[PDB]
Amino acid sequence: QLEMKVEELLSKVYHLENEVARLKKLITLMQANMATKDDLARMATKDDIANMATKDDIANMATKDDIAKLDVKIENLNTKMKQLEWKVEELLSKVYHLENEVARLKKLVGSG
Amino acid sequence: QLEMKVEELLSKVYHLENEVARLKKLITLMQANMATKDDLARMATKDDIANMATKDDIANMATKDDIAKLDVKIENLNTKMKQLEWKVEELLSKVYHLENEVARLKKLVGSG
Amino acid sequence: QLEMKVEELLSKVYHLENEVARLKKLITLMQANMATKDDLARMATKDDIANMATKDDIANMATKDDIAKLDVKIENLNTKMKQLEWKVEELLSKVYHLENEVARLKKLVGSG
Repeated sequence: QLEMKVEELLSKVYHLENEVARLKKLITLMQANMATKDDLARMATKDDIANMATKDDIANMATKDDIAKLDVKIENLNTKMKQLEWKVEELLSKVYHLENEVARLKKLVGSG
Repeated sequence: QLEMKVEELLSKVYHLENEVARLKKLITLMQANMATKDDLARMATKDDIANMATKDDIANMATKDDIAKLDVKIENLNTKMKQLEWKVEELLSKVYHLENEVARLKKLVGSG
Repeated sequence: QLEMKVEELLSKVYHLENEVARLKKLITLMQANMATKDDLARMATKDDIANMATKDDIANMATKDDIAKLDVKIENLNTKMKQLEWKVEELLSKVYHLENEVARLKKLVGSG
């Protein structure tokens, strides 16, 4: 009777020893595979990327090279404009002298 | 006496059985709720976003459509410039012929 | 004999009590340090940043201020162009009247 209880206890303690050993095995496997709070500290949050620009946001982005190409076109038009200005100035001068010459001729010819 | 110790052991083993059972329950709950190393492998790090562009970085971005609109303005100025060039050429020609006509008249009139 | 087994069981149960206590300590430390599924839900994934624009992507970005500066250059060329147009118009008029005056003089002078 007492002896039965002791036998029962021997069996139950051996089974507990094994249950404890298996829990240790499991906890070990868990620790090797667990992400930690430190791990989380190295990670980007959703909030960290809430103001992220995407490749689609910039798909139509102009570049500094686009600006430089336009600036070249503008400088070349400025040079052409100056060249025309100079020719107009030469002509303005020639027209003024022609007007003077014609005035003199009209004085000299009168009614003919 | 022996019997007391056996009773003590019976109680202590039943309590251990329950403690072990509760630990199993807890470990189960932990495994269902644990983030894993594989989970971490799918996540973005802080380092991964260190060179991220933001929506504020691009708030003043020019576009390809801004460049196209300027280019249209530049092409239209080029056409206007050519039109003026052509009219200046016509005038240069007319001034040259007037100069010739006036020269001939001055020869024919002399001092009047 | 029975007494030996009981002594053995007493020792083994005390050691189990301590093993269980140490497992509880460990599990506690694990729970305090574990990242959770909720934690993972707050984190950015690699997939979330797959379309991220970088600071290098925008290193050559033109700005709205670059566009405004070109537009000023273009407006100023437009004004210069108009000014030249007006002077050409004045000259066209003067050339037309000179042509008329010279025609009249040629009629009046004839062969001289």
